[PDB]
Amino acid sequence: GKALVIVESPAKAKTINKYLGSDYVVKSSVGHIRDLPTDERGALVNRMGVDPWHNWEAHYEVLPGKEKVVSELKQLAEKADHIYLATDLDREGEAIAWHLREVIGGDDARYSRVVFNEITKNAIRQAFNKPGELNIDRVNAQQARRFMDRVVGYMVSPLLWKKIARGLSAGRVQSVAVRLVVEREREIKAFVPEEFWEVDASTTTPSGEALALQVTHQNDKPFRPVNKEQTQAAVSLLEKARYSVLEREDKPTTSKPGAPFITSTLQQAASTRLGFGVKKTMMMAQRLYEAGYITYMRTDSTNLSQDAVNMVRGYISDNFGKKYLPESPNQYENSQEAHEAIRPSDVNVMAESLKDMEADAQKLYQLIWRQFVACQMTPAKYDSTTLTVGAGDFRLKARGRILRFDGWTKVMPALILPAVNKGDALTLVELTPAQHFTKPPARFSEASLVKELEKRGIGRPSTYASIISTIQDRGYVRVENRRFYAEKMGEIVTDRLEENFRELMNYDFTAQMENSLDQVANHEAEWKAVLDHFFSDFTQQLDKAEKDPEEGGMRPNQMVLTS
Ligand SMILES: Cc1cn([C@H]2C[C@H](O)[C@@H](COP(=O)(O)O)O2)c(=O)[nH]c1=O
Ligand SMILES: Cc1cn([C@H]2C[C@H](O)[C@@H](COP(=O)(O)O)O2)c(=O)[nH]c1=O
Ligand SMILES: Cc1cn([C@H]2C[C@H](O)[C@@H](COP(=O)(O)O)O2)c(=O)[nH]c1=O
Repeated sequence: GKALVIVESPAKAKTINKYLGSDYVVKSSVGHIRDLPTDERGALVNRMGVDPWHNWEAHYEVLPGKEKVVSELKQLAEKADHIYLATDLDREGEAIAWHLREVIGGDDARYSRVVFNEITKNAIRQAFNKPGELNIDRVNAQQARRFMDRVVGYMVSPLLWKKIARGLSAGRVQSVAVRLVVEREREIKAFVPEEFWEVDASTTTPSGEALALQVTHQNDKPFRPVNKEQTQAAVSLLEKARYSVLEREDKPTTSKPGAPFITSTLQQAASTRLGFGVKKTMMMAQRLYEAGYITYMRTDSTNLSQDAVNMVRGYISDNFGKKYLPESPNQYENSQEAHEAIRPSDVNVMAESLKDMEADAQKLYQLIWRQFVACQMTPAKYDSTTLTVGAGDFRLKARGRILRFDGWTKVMPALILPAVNKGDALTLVELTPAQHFTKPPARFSEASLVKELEKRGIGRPSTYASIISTIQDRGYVRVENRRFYAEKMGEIVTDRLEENFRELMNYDFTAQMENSLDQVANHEAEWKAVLDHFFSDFTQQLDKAEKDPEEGGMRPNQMVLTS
């Protein structure tokens, strides 16, 4: 007579309830109900909860206090015809659905796995309209990841306690992430600032208009004196030279809006524009999502549904007008790549209209809403001017720009050279030398590290945040003034791992393991075979590391005296 639906949080249960008829009964497991504990060694296998030596047999256990929840689901599941696992759409979500089906038990046919990337009326109806089945491959991909992380963490760390210090930790991806910071910390430590000069000139057009120029070439070669003498010498020539205009290339340019956000880009924009850290951004993104205000916050897809594009184009026509609406929609699909960007669930809901959301949560929505609306508006137009000037053997230039049509920038908050013809004489009024110095590489920010992680194909929309968090409370790196700093212990452990766990620390291999995980999720590889391969390369590394250093083993945090 009735159906039972299960979600992972009360917040998600409340929102989805508003869209499910009387035939359905929503219930939230209130978190993960079951999971792992909080050549061979029964002692090690028990602590890990997985057995690399008996074809990866696992020992999952119902989490503390959640035993009341199981019974809550159990008895509830019997007074129902069908059971719907409406956990989030990601692999982690697929595995949580699995654990739910396992615990409650029952014929596999009593279960369905619904997928949706936003909690709205029409998204909920279609999700339960054409329900799906649990996908064991995605579940196996998720456990594969969980098993190798456990292996690395529980088997490397003990070597580190013995070789380096007690309490240390090792992380499959985390240690690779720390490597990037350590390398960046070193580049900076060895950087040598270099001196170079620049010369500016103030002139007067024939009218009397002021014109500022920068010296670009001398003898047709790029101008860049490296000291104080060279500049004065150049300055001394520029003082007697006759200045004249020799081209006014007036060219029309445009700026295009960015694509709708994906996990990584949201984090960077939120951090750079709103000063939000990765943890903060993802926690608020989640609440907006579970509140039904935005699409799933874990994605690497910039695709937008026809419906979403139709609703926003409508908003653009009504609120901005025809000159802001492109002829055809901007397209940034099918079987693969069938997800969506982070966009509001209803373009007609303004940040100021969010009910149960805090100030910064509304601000994040605004940033998301603006990016979304802008991505579907026309480009902005400018008329760029470039004045090249000649003076003796020198060449100087001045650039200028005038806005002609705001286009997409209209939905963003509210925010020029004189007239001269080729051949006009400019009067020199003043010359101004300026000394500068090459700066060192920028320090990673929480988000810009994720950015670097993404381009190296190391992270994953659903792991970036955890990766940033997990490497901070361990003494390897620290964030000071919102920037990363490598700690001495971070370098100590990093050099050790690169020396005795090369494959594990290699970027390409780490990015490759993500591909391998995708092949599992796509039934192109079998999770256990993939795990056996990983363990094989791992233990060979580990066995070598545990040996005395005189036999090539890991270096202890030594430093001995004359004796
Ligand atoms: C939890 C998790 C999710 N995902 C995601 C992001 C997307 O929502 C989806 C990709 O779809 P797929 O698993 O069918 O290939 O799963 C990963 O790729 N790795 C993970 O570890
Ligand atoms: C040091 C610092 C930088 N920022 C910046 C400067 C950049 O605009 C942005 C991150 O820059 P990045 O992508 O080059 O790493 O955030 C802050 O917002 N707060 C800070 O405390
Ligand atoms: C993408 C984009 C965002 N912004 C933003 C994001 C911030 O929410 C906003 C500054 O905050 P404000 O609107 O509250 O004054 O500016 C731009 O100014 N230009 C852009 O091109």
